Amino acid sequence: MTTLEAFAKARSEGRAALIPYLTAGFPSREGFLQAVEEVLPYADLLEIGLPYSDGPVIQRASELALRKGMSVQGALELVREVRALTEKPLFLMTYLNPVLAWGPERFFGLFKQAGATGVILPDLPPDEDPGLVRLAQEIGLETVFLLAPTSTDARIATVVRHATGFVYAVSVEVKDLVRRIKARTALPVAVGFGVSGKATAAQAAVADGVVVGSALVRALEEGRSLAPLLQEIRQGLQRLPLP
Repeated sequence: MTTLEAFAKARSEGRAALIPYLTAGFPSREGFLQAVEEVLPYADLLEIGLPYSDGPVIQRASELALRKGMSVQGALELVREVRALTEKPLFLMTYLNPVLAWGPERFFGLFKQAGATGVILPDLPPDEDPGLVRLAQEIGLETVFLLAPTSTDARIATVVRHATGFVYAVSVEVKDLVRRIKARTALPVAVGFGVSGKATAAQAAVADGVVVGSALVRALEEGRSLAPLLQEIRQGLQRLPLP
């Protein structure tokens, strides 16, 4: 199930893909693995975050995961164990600092080896280091880059020529942003707008995919079942002159 196939399946079913995002090792290593099991039935693709020292909800999750010993090596084994559970696309979200510490070629090589389909690099404007981007892609990883509501048409054009797998629009109104990105690329467009239930999901349903991250941190923090929450979101992702 390639990334493209995952998005296509959701579209053929008349819904935006649901992309759970879980921070590796949060609330604990075992807690993370159990969360993975609970969200898989709702996942078209899965995002796994690599905890890093430097919104507040995700920062909280990364903080605790780190306090409990999560590391790059710990995340690599977790990616392997998640890959053993599913054939679905798995994307590792990581800031650049840890990648530079391990060495890009080694870092990307290890995660590709571990079973990752690609990486999401939030703090790397692809146009600023195409060499690094090509390195990850040559290794076999899809590379997702970010766009924000402030992105000009030129910056959308610039980012979509480096992104593979999908492009991610984050608002740390959805229809307008999705329209402007889709006008410049056929790549699937995923959005992150703090979706937490049916109503908010319905507003984001226009996107090819919707990431659910902060809402899961809260559910995990409060010790609540994840299925009810994801079910409400799934139901909202199902699709129905101005001056």
